[PDB]
Amino acid sequence: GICKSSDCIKSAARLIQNMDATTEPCTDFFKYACGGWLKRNVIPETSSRYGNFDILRDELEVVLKDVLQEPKTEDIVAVQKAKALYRSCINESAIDSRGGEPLLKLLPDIYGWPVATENWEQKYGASWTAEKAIAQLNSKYGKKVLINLFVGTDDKNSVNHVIHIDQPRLGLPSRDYYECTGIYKEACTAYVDFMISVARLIRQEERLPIDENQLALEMNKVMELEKEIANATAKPEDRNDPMLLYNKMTLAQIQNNFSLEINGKPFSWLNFTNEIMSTVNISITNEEDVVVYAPEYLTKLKPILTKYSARDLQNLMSWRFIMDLVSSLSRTYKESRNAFRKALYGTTSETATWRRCANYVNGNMENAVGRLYVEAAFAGESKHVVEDLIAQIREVFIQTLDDLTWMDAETKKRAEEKALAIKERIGYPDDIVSNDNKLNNEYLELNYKEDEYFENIIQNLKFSQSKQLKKLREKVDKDEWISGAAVVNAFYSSGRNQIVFPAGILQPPFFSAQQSNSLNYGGIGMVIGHEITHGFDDNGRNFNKDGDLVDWWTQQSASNFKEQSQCMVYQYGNFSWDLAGGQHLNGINTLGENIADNGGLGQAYRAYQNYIKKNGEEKLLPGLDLNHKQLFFLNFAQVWCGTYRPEYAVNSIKTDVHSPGNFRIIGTLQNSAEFSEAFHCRKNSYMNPEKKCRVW
Ligand SMILES: *[C@@H]1O[C@H](CO)[C@@H](O)[C@H](O)[C@H]1NC(C)=O
Ligand SMILES: *[C@@H]1O[C@H](CO)[C@@H](O)[C@H](O)[C@H]1NC(C)=O
Ligand SMILES: *[C@@H]1O[C@H](CO)[C@@H](O)[C@H](O)[C@H]1NC(C)=O
Ligand SMILES: *[C@@H]1O[C@H](CO)[C@@H](O)[C@H](O)[C@H]1NC(C)=O
Ligand SMILES: [Zn+2]
Repeated sequence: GICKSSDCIKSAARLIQNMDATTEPCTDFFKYACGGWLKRNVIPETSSRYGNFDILRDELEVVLKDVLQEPKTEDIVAVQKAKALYRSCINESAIDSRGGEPLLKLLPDIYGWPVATENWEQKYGASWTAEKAIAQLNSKYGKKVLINLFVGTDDKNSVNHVIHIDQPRLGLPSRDYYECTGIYKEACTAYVDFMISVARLIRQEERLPIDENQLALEMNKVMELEKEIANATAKPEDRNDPMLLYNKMTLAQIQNNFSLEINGKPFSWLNFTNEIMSTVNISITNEEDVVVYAPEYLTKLKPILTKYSARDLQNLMSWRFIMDLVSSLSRTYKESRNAFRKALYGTTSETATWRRCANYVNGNMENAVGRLYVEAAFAGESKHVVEDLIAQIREVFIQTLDDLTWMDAETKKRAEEKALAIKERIGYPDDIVSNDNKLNNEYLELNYKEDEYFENIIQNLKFSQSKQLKKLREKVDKDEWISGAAVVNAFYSSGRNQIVFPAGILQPPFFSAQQSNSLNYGGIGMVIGHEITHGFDDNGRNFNKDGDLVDWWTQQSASNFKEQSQCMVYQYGNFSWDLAGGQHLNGINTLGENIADNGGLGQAYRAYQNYIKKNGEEKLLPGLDLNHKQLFFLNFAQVWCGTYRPEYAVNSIKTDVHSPGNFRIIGTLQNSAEFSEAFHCRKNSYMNPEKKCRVW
């Protein structure tokens, strides 16, 4: 009575190899499920993290290399362009012989980099305004510094686009780094050293004299300014309520409420916005509505920006852009970035050039690369099997509403309405394979030169930003996918109320049409429930069935949501991570993902029990003394096997909205009675605490 198929054999071998059966599952299910994987594996020198997800992504890059590196006679133009882009990227000889010349050509167009410019004040500081300098980086290169203005979806009218104003992203991974002490000290040192090294290279290439003390002076003031910006930004915990974050006002009101004096000139918000929007021939008057996400930031900015000159600001502004471009330059320039990445992420080697290039082409031509990927690597008939599993789990979500005791009836009815409305996107959009005209037209305005990698990447920057700006007066395309197909991930879009399962994640261990259903439900089923539950977490619950930010909760039910989810805030905030030197997880910043994990696993498990009821027990797996309820949880845990470099562990505690895999495993299983039943865990053993958190 044992499954002896090839697909059961490959699954069982993977399960056996990764687990450590000498650990008791009720004491540490992470080491039980992953201890064998941890023993066999070391983090690659090129990675700051390693594990199941990272391995599948590495294996996906291999497929990408295979399809991009050989031209074929039948290739449509969209495909010719992806392969040409790839070839331009991996030609290090062409890149190396240009040195930094492609950046030197570019710098005048952004008002220069003062530290690497002689007589900057005379050349650029003469006509320099904050309106023009910020807008130029924004509109031409998509780089948003000091004031982050972007065109996006209106949270309260999800079919329209609207201009937003927000705080900018920083050079270091989070605002916490700018304390620059203890665990952040080496990163801060490496960051300013990075600045200095790139300034030195540019000056050396321009044949300017190198004054090390003056380099240190100017770049430490860049850091001093950015420390102020960082401290003025709101924390993630003060941005996690989308009802509070949304503030719509007119441009007239913005001028009245957020005045700025920069380089001694009164900042004209209308002139700044028009410097950007004129790029795509759109005129803006002072009655324009604008969603301001960071009003407090703009307020604290006022005393900051009176203290700095045009030259101080431009040294930061140009550096933030140059930082993003160094990896498209010669090996000498990359060597300065390699040094900063080591200090920051703990890697000791740069990622293989072909891998970086494959990922770059994938990120910029997601539909063309997706077509090549699915034709080489994706079954196709599995699209329908996954369809049916989503059907089952969505229904499990709706049925569970009845049993929840902390919602009232009106709110349950609105929750059911939203769940029924979720659109699902599985695998890939069929027309990337069958509609050559549409695919070619997506890249029609791009033309790549095979010896001009830098020119090619600048073209992608311009083309993407101009396309985004042009959406201001257009409706949202409901047919658009929020991810390419060649992606090992899954997503939920609150604005579109849509779950997406790219083909890259529809493979073992998550899913195979020939592996045991216990594994599929513990793998892709739990992921399906995770993404559905995102529509109902501390962010998604605020958006209705059409993706509009509208309150559909009664006061009591909303209050009870907060009560139930507070349990998980304490639970995960109490986890100490050794890899991060004992620092605690942020239970607030990871709450949404933790809610999705705990809700998703329960929905998947109940769907699997339904499956057993309607179909009977599955054949056991050879070589494993586990029943299928145990295998369900074993496979769920093995999805998250992995480990982290110390440097990246402290990074991810501040920047990752997810818990680390090993606490996703321990936390959710601690909260699951069904897990402790499956493994006969004694009361109050580590994996089975008496107090258990439950939202969905
Ligand atoms: C790389 O570019 C150089 C300069 O154009 C060219 O001579 C060489 O053939 C290219 N190499 C490949 C493999 O295309
Ligand atoms: C950050 O700014 C706040 C007010 O915005 C101020 O109270 C605090 O001292 C600043 N922090 C540092 C490190 O300067
Ligand atoms: C913005 O103001 C500058 C003066 O600093 C002016 O030269 C420019 O034409 C204005 N641009 C727009 C789009 O209003
Ligand atoms: C740990 O849990 C206790 C009680 O459950 C809670 O009061 C405390 O705030 C938690 N600690 C953190 C850092 O979340
Ligand atoms: Zn998630």
